[PDB]
Amino acid sequence: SLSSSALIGLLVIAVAIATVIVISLVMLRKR
Repeated sequence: SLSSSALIGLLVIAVAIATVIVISLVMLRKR
């Protein structure tokens, strides 16, 4: 019942987007 180690590749993306949030504001400065 949903037991694939591949889930690691999906989790890394979640956090990969978080770091983009803090940078999102920096974009408004160069926009």
